[PDB]
Amino acid sequence: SSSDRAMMNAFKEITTMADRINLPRNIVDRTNNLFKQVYEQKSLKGRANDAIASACLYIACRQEGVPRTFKEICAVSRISKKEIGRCFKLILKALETSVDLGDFMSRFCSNLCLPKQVQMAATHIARKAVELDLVPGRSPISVAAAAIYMASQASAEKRTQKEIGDIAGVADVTIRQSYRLIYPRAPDLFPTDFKFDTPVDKLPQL
Repeated sequence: SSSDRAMMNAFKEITTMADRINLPRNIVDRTNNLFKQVYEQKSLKGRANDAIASACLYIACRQEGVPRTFKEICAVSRISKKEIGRCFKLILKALETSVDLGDFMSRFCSNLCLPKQVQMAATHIARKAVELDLVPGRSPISVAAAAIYMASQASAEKRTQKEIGDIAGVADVTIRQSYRLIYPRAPDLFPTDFKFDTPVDKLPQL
């Protein structure tokens, strides 16, 4: 097959490159698997198979802790460091469909075991806080942490500064600080319909 001949040739290239830099079979096996996985997918269309394989070899190396390869790989490859590099970044994008946007709200609340309504209110708070410029020059993760703390403390599913800090990967002081900024406008920040377990007035002062 035209798709299979491309693969047979790419695996041939992977092996001839791997022996050229004395790499073990596990590295070769990982590279082939990684190649099959990515070589035909959106971004890598039009991109040379030779370059895809080279970038896949570097990835497999990085992954299994064989270091200081980037320059060494491009040397054993017939492709430029520029194309191998471009291929490499595209492959990471393909292998990593996890990152940051309230993307954090979705993640942190799942990590904190928080209801849809709590998550929704905390997202609403965090978003409105930005809209009203209550939190300028503030880490969006510190804002989200404070928004989660505020919403969770107003709901039955109350969460502590410590645990929010643990999940957000932020220091407790940062949550406190960001919370201190949104605390004054808390009644305006909550969604209208929100059903309070603890009234907006009797919310914790930090």
